[PDB]
Amino acid sequence: RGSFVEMVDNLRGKSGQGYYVEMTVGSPPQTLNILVDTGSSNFAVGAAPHPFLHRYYQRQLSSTYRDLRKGVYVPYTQGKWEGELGTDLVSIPHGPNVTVRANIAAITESDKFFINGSNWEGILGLAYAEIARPDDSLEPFFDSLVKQTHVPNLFSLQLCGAGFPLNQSEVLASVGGSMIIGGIDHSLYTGSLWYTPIRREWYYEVIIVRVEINGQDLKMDCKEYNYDKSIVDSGTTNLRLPKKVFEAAVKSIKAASSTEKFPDGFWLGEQLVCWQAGTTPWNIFPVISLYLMGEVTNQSFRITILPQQYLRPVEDSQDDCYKFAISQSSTGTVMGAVIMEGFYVVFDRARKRIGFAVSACHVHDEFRTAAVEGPFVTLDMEDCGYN
Ligand SMILES: CCCN(CCC)C(=O)c1cc(C)cc(C(=O)N[C@@H](Cc2cc(F)cc(F)c2)[C@H](O)[C@H]2CN(C(=O)c3ccccc3)CCN2)c1
Repeated sequence: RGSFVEMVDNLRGKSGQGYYVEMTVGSPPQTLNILVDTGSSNFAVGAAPHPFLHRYYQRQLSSTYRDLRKGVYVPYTQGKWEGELGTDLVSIPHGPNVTVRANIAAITESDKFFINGSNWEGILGLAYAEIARPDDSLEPFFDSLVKQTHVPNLFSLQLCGAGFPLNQSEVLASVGGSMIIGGIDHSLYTGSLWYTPIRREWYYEVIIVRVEINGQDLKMDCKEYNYDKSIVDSGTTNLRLPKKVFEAAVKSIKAASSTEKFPDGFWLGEQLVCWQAGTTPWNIFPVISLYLMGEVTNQSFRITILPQQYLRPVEDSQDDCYKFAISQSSTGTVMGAVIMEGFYVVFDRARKRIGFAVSACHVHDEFRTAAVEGPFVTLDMEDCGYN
């Protein structure tokens, strides 16, 4: 049974532009769409005009606004923003029926942060205080929510990829998934939930113990898979892999899909590939299994993703087109939005663990489905973690 009906279907968006939830800030409430980001820890909103924003937070209109008299600078891999710290009353209309006083970074300047047509005006960093900017004394939103209310210290995400392109009007009208705050809604998944420990509380860090491409072991020292860390990040589109793992994975994926030759630009994640309407050769592309450390000593489980997850639908014509949504990383493994689209992901902060189950909305075909299976006997899994 599904017990959180008020929060089911509260997300919109897509992997390439991010998934967002509606929130309100201030008194009277100012409605804004907010990017759900498990890869950062600041709550920040556009607070000044920007060409890609059609609304922004107006602090002078909020009776409950409190100025913290301090600036904040947040650089990300490519995008960045700077703003002014303050606090205000915050609510989530399709969330728990509570109002909390939270820190808000009012974005005054930004560069390649806001995305044209994404429909979001701010970001909700759901990770831990350790990585909050300027420092860990800036309480993240979720920490404030749990401290001020009876909301349990857990949230879960079901990101729903459509499996095809959504134009501007379609993406605004479509249900992009669910963020269940304080619980697990059992209607959002099939099979069982398997848990992996959160290695450390900064990013949502996990440990990958084995990798397979169509059942074939990538056969790398497991430390390579987590070099320098492995994280679950809804604020990044792609599955990102450490340089050496990416080189081994692409070589194996190419070998598995060898009946069709794709250009270098495709494997670099830059160029789209197209097939006549309905003819995408899903069967030629391999499944990818990531084995994760289990909660029981010497036990692991695996999550299996299809090309329907790692090939991101893009519009070109009546052709079905995609980009390869696996990228090289110099900052460790990133289980991005395309991977999370295959699963219902439980961020169980209370029990320092992350759960995975097959998503009720994952894209698949009549021959193969995503999977979450276990247990497997795995030795010396602690050695897989990088120091
Ligand atoms: C999601 C839509 C598509 N899209 C963005 C538009 C192309 C991408 O796929 C995309 C591609 C790449 C390459 C990177 C990122 C990215 O930086 N995402 C952040 C959120 C975000 C979402 C946005 F929409 C726009 C942003 F500017 C920022 C996460 O919080 C990171 C930030 N981190 C670091 O920078 C870091 C700090 C220290 C060390 C290493 C890394 C920590 C991990 N978590 C996103």
